[PDB]
Amino acid sequence: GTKQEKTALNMARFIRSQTLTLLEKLNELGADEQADICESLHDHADELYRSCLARFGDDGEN
Amino acid sequence: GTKQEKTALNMARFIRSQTLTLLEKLNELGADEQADICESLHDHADELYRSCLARFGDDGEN
Repeated sequence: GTKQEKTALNMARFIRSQTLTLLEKLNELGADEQADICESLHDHADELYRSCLARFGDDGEN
Repeated sequence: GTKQEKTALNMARFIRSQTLTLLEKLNELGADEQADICESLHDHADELYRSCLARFGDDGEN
């Protein structure tokens, strides 16, 4: 239901946030290859968030 | 340092887990397009975990 929809949208938003924070940590670590993959992962997570936002977002959202 | 390395490895592992759980929720929701993107996102997060594991993993790990 909507309880599950909002939960999934929140998860997508959370994952997007976590990938951003990990990207920061990998750059601070000078973790080359890791950061490249994490940067691309973050873009991908943003693509999923935009998808979940459009479908599970309300009137003013989506 | 190693405190930051382990933190980043844990984050990668966590994100991998979160994407798996989100994938489950999206499938339960019948969220077609979302699940396809999340499945691909999970594979991507696994690629990042394997990368962080090799670099930040100890002797028995990595």
